[PDB]
Amino acid sequence: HMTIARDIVLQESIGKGRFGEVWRGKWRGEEVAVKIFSSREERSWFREAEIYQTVMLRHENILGFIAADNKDNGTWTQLWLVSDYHEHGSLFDYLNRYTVTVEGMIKLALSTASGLAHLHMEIVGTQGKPAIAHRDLKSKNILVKKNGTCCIADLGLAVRHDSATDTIDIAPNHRVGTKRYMAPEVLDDSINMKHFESFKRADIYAMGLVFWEIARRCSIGGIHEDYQLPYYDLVPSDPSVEEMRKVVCEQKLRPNIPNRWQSCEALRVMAKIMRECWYANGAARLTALRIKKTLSQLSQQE
Repeated sequence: HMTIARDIVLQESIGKGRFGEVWRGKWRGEEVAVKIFSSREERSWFREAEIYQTVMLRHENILGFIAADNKDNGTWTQLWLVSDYHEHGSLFDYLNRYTVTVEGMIKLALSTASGLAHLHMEIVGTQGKPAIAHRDLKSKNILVKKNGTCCIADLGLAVRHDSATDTIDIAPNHRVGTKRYMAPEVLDDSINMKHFESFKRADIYAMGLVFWEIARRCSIGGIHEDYQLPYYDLVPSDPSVEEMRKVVCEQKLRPNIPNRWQSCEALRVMAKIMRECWYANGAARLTALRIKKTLSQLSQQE
């Protein structure tokens, strides 16, 4: 009765992650997303399977994991990660295609903050959930569901915390994620990687960048900005750590907050959240839980 690779038929190439190619597959007539790794990418596949199997991880704003499996075609073995399929694809894809209403924007931002607060939060008890930091949050790693809410995906680079010792389950390497979204402390290598809270704080900075991407697409009276990645105005399309560091750490620039975002309460609340995610010092940033509380209060109002 469980979903297994032998019962899935691949239908369409739908992209790729850091490692592994993504396909839309069919399981008993239902669409599922399948990420395929080769035998030499076993460590990447195993780590992502391990994060997704974390006790008590499931949440409406975390990509639904189905299975980790192997499939031998008779010549070579493929290593599979099967998850829920979301037709809209990433938040990046969605924001390029559409503009959103004030309601649409709040739904996207609130669901992203809710997923991150869940990832970040330790759940104590017999079926306890460790606190987890993503390390590669970006609009391309967040998917949009049919109901217009987000779920966080691409958890392969995540780190898990053991609170009783204050130790991380792996020996993290420096600058693993997407250069454009790296926090200032990551870009200049000053981050204390023995401190789990430092990873949560770096995720918040990246979530602020994602909120900026969403707000640009919030159309009020037919007025909105065109889709852009953060720092589109300051760095090349595939920026180096050095190009990012010069902008983010040395010149201390952040994405521009348009004047038209001061003319709407929801856009003023979003812009204030962004500023409060973007401090150079991670200890000064808002927590995911505080952002969730703020956006929950704003959705209740709107």
